[PDB]
Amino acid sequence: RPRFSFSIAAREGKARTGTIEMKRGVIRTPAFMPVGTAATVKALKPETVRATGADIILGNTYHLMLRPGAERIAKLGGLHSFMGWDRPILTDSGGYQVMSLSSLTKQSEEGVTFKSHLDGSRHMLSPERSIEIQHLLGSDIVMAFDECTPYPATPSRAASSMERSMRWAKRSRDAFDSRKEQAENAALFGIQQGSVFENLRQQSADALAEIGFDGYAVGGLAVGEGQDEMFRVLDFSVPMLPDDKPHYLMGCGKPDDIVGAVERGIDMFDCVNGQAFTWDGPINIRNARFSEDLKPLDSECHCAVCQKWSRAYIHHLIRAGEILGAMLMTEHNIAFYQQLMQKIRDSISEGRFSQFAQDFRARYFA
Amino acid sequence: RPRFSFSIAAREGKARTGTIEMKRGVIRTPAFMPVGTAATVKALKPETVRATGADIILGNTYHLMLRPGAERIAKLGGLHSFMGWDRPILTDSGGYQVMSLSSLTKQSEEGVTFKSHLDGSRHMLSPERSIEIQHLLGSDIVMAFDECTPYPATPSRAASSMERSMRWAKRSRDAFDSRKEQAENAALFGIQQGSVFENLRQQSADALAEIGFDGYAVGGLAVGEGQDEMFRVLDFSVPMLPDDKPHYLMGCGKPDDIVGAVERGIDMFDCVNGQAFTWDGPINIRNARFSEDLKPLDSECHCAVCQKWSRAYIHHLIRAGEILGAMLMTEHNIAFYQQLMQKIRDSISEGRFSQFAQDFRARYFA
Ligand SMILES: [Zn+2]
Ligand SMILES: [Zn+2]
Repeated sequence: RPRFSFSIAAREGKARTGTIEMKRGVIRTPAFMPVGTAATVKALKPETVRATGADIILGNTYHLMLRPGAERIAKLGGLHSFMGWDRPILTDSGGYQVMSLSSLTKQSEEGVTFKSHLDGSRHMLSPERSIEIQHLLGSDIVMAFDECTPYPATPSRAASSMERSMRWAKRSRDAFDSRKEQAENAALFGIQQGSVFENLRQQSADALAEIGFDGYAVGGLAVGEGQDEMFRVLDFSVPMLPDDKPHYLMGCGKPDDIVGAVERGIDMFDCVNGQAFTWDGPINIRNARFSEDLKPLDSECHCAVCQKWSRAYIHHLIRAGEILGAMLMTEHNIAFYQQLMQKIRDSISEGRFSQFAQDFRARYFA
Repeated sequence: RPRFSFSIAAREGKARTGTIEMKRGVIRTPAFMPVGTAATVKALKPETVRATGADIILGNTYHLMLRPGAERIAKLGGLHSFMGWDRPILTDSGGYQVMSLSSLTKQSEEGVTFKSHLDGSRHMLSPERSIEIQHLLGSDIVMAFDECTPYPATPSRAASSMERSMRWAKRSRDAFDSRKEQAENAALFGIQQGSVFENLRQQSADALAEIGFDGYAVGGLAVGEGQDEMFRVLDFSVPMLPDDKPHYLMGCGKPDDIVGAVERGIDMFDCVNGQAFTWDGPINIRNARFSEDLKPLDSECHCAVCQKWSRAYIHHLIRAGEILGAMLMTEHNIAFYQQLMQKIRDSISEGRFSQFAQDFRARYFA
């Protein structure tokens, strides 16, 4: 396999389906990436993550650099070996979690210094150091380091952070390229910023395309703006990105967010305890109504959890705070997301995705 | 298969190896039973419990009667169906945990009333109600309901509790026998009491043998007396029990407790977070010395955890409080216990168990 090859096999409207080929495996798109925080997808062995249908997982750099440490992971053979996942891993830059989880943060044009939320130890991230950490982890898809824009943001502040992010995108590009082993074996994605402002989104897309990346993320969304606004911004933002590269929407999308985002040209998603997804909408398994319900979590789901255990049992486990409850809920939910992606891929391939989206929504929100 | 058939295939000294055949499966002896508390063996799917080599698990009645409730479990099809374990289950009587976990406990000749430690709700257990609850769960091996003797106990109080326990053993026997479905499909074990006193142990063994049970537990040990005293009591107590029925030592035994107990004629064991068992003794995986240790938990262990992950990774997970850490530690530890039992069974079958016990101890305590 090549370092990186994105191929589009079929299209419907703005939606696309295809594959990303990388050295460690093929990723089917549109893709959902389960999130591994501190070198683990919560409550699941990697084999179970794979069994749900995942082709790639996300690793959170911020958590990894704190524990067990990036240099330590490299000494131990890299993240894949450490956690036992041998397929592609996309690593985030660490920037967002520094902003949201760390303390005593000090921002500058060079980067950010901060104190750990775990031990109060002092740490640093810059475009160069973020790219280096992602190299030390052995990441397959590296994210450029940027400066996030809070929602809501004034036009001036959104412009300032977008402009800094684009300067940092060039620094990320250059750091990645100067490291031969990384440049030859991994891919680098840039992140579009600009808040909800069309002109800033356009400037950001232009800057990123001029630098050139293997893929393009839409950053700065899923941060409190709501689905209507997110969809409105995606409507104008995604067409600004190069068509022939993957488009990655960063941040937890509910099933309905994913469907609408695919309708708007997004190819990749991520999303990190009593809520269970079903085709008739989410249920909270803690609800007393499930205490004697012998049906599986979802009536159609092909996951191992739905083949073997009842709502009543999972209700009991979750109410009791049992570890197996978290294990079963997480496996089902990730499996549900993967089945959603498969239905999306198949419907685009068959030119009936618009109908699928309508049918999905009618039932999910009935 | 029969309701119950214990066959002894080989012997060495007081040690025995053989099988218990029951309707739901064959149990190889000496046997280790992983413990399921509130209808789950902590952090493990039943398939994983089976994969470690377990033939039978223990279910804790006290926890089950509180949550989700015995009648509820029966309505839902029984414990096996509820939790997804289709092989034999031995249920305890609930008595010990009432004494150790419940509040506002009131004891009498009829039984015990108590308040839940979870919700403060009022509950009752008697020989009759305990046997009924075990029936509602669908238990394969039912334990007689007894009155535990604290350690240390005066000769008078040990005698009183032993005598009451024997009266309750007869009541348990009669309750079990009067329920046709239970009598025909399950087995009933009696529990020897008498604290550390040889004469009381003898009276208890005689009373139990006169009533007649399918198996005999040594109760009242592993409660603070220490291994030397436990072994001393087993030395005289086990020979008092009928030779041709299984002998069950109740309560957590470390690997060395199990080896010594088998040397003294015990056939069955149970035992319910950073401690990992190895053939060179236990290690605490939290210790900083393991942070960069790429070796598996144990160098010989054939478990899936030791095939796939390092001490360094498990150290990280446990220090981070990650659920996967508990999952991996528990699978390895139960698998270690099962490998211990297999080595015990094979060595008795080959007439080299005494040598095995010596070799095991020399290395485990080196
Ligand atoms: Zn499912
Ligand atoms: Zn192991």
